[PDB]
Amino acid sequence: KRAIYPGTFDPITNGHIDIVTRATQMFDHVILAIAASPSKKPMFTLEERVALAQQATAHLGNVEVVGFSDLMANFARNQHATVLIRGLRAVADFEYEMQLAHMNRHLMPELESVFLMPSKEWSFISSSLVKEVARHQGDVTHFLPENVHQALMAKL
Amino acid sequence: MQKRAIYPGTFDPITNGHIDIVTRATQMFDHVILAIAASPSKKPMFTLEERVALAQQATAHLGNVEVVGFSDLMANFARNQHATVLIRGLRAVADFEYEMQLAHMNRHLMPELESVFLMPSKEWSFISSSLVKEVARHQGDVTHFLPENVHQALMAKLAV
Amino acid sequence: MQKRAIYPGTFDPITNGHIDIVTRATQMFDHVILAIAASPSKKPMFTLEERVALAQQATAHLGNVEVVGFSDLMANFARNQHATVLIRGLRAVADFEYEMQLAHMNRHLMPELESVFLMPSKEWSFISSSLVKEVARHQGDVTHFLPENVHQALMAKLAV
Amino acid sequence: MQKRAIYPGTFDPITNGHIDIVTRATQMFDHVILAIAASPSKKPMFTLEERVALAQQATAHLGNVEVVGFSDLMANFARNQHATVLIRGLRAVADFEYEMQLAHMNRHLMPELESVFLMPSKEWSFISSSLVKEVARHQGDVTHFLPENVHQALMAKLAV
Amino acid sequence: KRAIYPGTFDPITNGHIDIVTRATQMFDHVILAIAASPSKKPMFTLEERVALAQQATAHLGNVEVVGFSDLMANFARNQHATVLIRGLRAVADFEYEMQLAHMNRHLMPELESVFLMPSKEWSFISSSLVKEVARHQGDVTHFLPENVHQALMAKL
Amino acid sequence: KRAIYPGTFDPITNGHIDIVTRATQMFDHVILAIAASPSKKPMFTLEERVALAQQATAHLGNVEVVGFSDLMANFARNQHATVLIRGLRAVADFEYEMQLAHMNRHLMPELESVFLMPSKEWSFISSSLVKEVARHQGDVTHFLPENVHQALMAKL
Ligand SMILES: Oc1cccc2nc(CCc3cccc(Cl)c3)[nH]c12
Ligand SMILES: Oc1cccc2nc(CCc3cccc(Cl)c3)[nH]c12
Ligand SMILES: Oc1cccc2nc(CCc3cccc(Cl)c3)[nH]c12
Ligand SMILES: Oc1cccc2nc(CCc3cccc(Cl)c3)[nH]c12
Ligand SMILES: Oc1cccc2nc(CCc3cccc(Cl)c3)[nH]c12
Ligand SMILES: Oc1cccc2nc(CCc3cccc(Cl)c3)[nH]c12
Repeated sequence: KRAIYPGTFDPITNGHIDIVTRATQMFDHVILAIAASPSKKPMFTLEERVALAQQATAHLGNVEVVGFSDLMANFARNQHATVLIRGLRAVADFEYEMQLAHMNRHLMPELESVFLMPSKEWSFISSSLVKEVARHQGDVTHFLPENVHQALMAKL
Repeated sequence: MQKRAIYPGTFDPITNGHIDIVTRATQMFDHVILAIAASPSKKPMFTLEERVALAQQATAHLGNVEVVGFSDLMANFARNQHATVLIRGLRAVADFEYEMQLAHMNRHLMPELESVFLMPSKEWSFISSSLVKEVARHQGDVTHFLPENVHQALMAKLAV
Repeated sequence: MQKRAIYPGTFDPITNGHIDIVTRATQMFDHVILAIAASPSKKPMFTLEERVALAQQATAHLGNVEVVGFSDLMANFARNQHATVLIRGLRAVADFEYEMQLAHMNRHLMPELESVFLMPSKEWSFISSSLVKEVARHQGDVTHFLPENVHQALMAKLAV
Repeated sequence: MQKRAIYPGTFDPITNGHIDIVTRATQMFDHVILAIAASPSKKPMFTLEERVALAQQATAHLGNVEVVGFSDLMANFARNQHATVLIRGLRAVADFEYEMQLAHMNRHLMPELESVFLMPSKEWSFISSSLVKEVARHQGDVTHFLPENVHQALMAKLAV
Repeated sequence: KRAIYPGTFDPITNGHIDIVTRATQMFDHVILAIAASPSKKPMFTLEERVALAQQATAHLGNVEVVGFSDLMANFARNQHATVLIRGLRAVADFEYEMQLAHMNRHLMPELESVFLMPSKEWSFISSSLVKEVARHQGDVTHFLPENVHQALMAKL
Repeated sequence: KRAIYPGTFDPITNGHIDIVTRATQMFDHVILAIAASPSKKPMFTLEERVALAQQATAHLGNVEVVGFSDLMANFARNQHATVLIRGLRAVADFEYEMQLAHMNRHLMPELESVFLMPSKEWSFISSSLVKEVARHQGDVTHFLPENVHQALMAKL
């Protein structure tokens, strides 16, 4: 049983770690799949985001980190994945998540989207919020893996 | 991984929306328990025995589905059944805040039980057992939303 | 086009918010039926006869409004009345998901009936018959939210 | 400014979420009245006398908190108590539209009373007295969500 | 009775077709009004969007397609329209729709905003989502009129 | 008792005036704090936004208008503020407001976020909406203080 957890992960946060950890407790193999996402003009290059996520998930034996620029549904088919994991924080996210999941189902009917709920601890954070605080030199050590925090400090 | 999943609800009665969710759950988990609550607080249209028999008949074609009634706190039942996955259907019209409250409470009660949210087909994304019953009680056509055995049982229930 | 529109609800009692919606509906459709549900499930404060008389008096100045009671599934009543438009008021505080469920169910029941959502004035965007009744029962001033005849009827109802 | 604030609710029973909100309110307002509604419509698990005593004991460490029962429209009670601030707790799972309806209605009733929304700790952002009671009635562990005196009272209530 | 259905329509989708068709069953004349929308940096020029919508709605006799750069309320007044149609997909859209409708009411009190609900089939699609899938070469034939699909393929 | 009311205020609207007025009826001193917000690419410079807000709030004796480029939580600590005011218009705003308030609480636990509800009159307006209408020469006199309206007319 192979699951894909796709996203921009710009950068990967403790919220993302929480979701991928939950996914590994449920599925045999989890592919953490980092989308290139040029339209979002990411802070970190795809190569940097992949390296950060690889380092942050090395303790989890059944996580494979990969980058992709393809249509997500095509990438999931090409990874032999039948489960698509997404984290569900709030209502505003849920509605866009429904659109994406219905589109993905149209593109690959056998790829089942599943939503996981993060810990209360990470229910109010996002990569965007963490970057905004860090741009103003605010302490974000609590929200990121150590290697990501260092990389964000170094980047800024 | 030999995962056991539970899909709890009142299933009063079981709809095509519930069939769609339980079908999707069987494609990703080895064993799925469709767990029917006594749900005395709501005062159900169908008795637990009727709800169980309707659900067994409607899911008989799915080999890895077990239909079972329960009267305890769902988390207590999931624990006793050795389930590690809790299936929740998320319709386009679901109370998202309530689902969050429920999942956090279930996680407090049984941390080893993971809540997983599945999405039904667009076809069943706007219905509920509640709306189906209300429409049928008021002489509306609900055949499209139900398994054939459920349609027959509901017609018989409303006739008396 | 000689469009017939229906504006259903419990109108228990009719408020300035309902008057605002029905007024807007008369400006765009030739004939508007303000359709009052028996709504026995909720157990209304005012009887159907009281609700109808209050609504007739409050809408008498609108020439193309017909106030009518109904006990069937609203879609069944809209079909029998040859209505092709179903008016729903959408307040800033409406249950959007419920409105979607209702409109899709109404479309399944009668495809030729189009649900149209109208927006009330900002003035009435945060009230409901439910909140108005609760406030009045608890000795609060609701005069501002009601037609004068409704204010008089509600005071008389609460006095006994 | 010698501000008097009111924090109304049914507190059936008072939870750690309510304690968190009332604590935050005492840090910004000089006097906080924790106002317990008779709330007969809901039919509460605990009587008003039980709810008041539980809340007094759970807030005794907060010097500027006064626990008081009330049976009038909350706005009528706030007016008589010379309160100019109305505390509302806003959980991650609150009915935002309902809070808006309530605040606008309270502003219509008493314009000099300002509704202020406080946010509880992430720890209590997904609970309610309703969910806590439901879980406890169904043999679930709710100790974590309640003050110790409330936990003892709830166990005694459910035992009989 | 004249109704205006305004939007960016970048490009027009089957969801938009569904709404305009419903609008023609209710009102005598429907103006499908395409806003220039430079702030949104559209994929298609106004002239292209107008031509695509004209071709896509030619089967509906009481639809007139027009482009505009004016304040929408002024354009509706200038078209003698008294009805403003908008499609209502989800909660997140509904709130911004309320702001726009209350502003339009302030600008032109007699222009009544009316919301129509799309078919379940088109309830999870948007021009943005279709463009995102098409940018990654994903199949969008199901969501667009034939002429629009060809034009989107040709544009990309 | 010192409260801070932070925001981009690009430009300050009658909705913002309504909130700051409510805040002064509750707290002894209110700092209306204008964030530089370069990421939002504001129409008005920080100096212009500060001057507009100063003029618009001069009638309120206990309002101090200040600009800032710092982390908001650091600025609140540096202003000796213990209350953070935000206006709550709708559901979509509420969710992002929760994230910001939980982050601010992590950065400064003693700074209490409080939400105030605007008048029905201003419940559907925003700086963005007012600028959009004004860009198309629509009448926005009703939504802005006189000095702001003149400045917006002059800017456009
Ligand atoms: O399969 C898909 C269906 C619908 C839209 C989609 N957009 C893509 C492009 C890749 C991408 C971009 C941003 C973020 C991610 Cl996780 C992936 N694939 C999609
Ligand atoms: O595990 C739980 C956690 C929180 C609340 C819940 N209430 C129950 C009681 C049983 C019940 C009632 C209605 C429907 C079902 Cl599926 C089950 N279990 C829950
Ligand atoms: O056409 C309908 C479709 C779906 C559900 C609905 N329930 C009814 C029953 C009648 C009713 C009850 C309360 C209020 C009114 Cl306005 C009407 N009609 C509906
Ligand atoms: O001032 C008010 C305005 C609007 C509605 C309200 N309903 C009441 C009645 C009393 C009550 C009932 C339940 C819970 C409480 Cl805290 C108070 N007061 C309200
Ligand atoms: O009448 C109006 C009221 C409020 C805002 C408005 N913005 C405009 C500009 C034209 C425009 C831009 C984008 C999309 C459309 Cl459909 C129209 N008119 C407006
Ligand atoms: O304390 C904070 C916590 C979380 C995010 C934050 N972003 C900032 C930067 C300043 C800023 C930018 C835009 C708008 C405002 Cl009101 C303030 N401070 C923050």
